[PDB]
Amino acid sequence: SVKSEYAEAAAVGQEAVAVFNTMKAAFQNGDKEAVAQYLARLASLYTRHEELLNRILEKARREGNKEAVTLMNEFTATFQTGKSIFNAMVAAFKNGDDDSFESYLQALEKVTAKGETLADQIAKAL
Ligand SMILES: NS(=O)(=O)c1ccc(F)cc1
Repeated sequence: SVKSEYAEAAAVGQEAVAVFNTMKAAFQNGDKEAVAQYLARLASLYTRHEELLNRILEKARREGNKEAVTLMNEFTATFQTGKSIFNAMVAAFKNGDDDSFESYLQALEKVTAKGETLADQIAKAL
C-alpha cells in the first residue's frame, strides 16, 4: 500500500539521519576523507527519498486523498528547503569553507527537526 511505501520512505529518511550524524562527527574531527564519502552517500539517500516521496504524493493524488495531498505538498516543499541547504553544504565542503559548512549543517538540522511533526502526520493520513 501507499502506507507501506511511506514506511519504506521513512526508513530511507532515517538512514540519512544516521549517516548525517556520523558525518557531523567526522567533520568535527577533521576527517575530510570520511566526510567526502558520507556526503556522497547522503546525496544518493536524499535522491532516493525524494523519488519515494514523489511517488507517494502522486499516488495520494490519484487516490483523491485530499488531506494526505495537502500534507505531502507541504512536506515536499520543506524537503526541498533541506535539499538546497544540503547542496550549499556540499559546495562549502568543496570550497574548503568550514564556517559555511558549520552554518549549513546546523540549519539543515533545524529544518529537519521542524519537519518531523508533519512527517508523523502524513503516516496517519495516507
Ligand atoms: N532537510 S531534509 O528534508 O532532510 C533534506 C536534506 C537534504 C536533501 F538533499 C533533501 C532533503
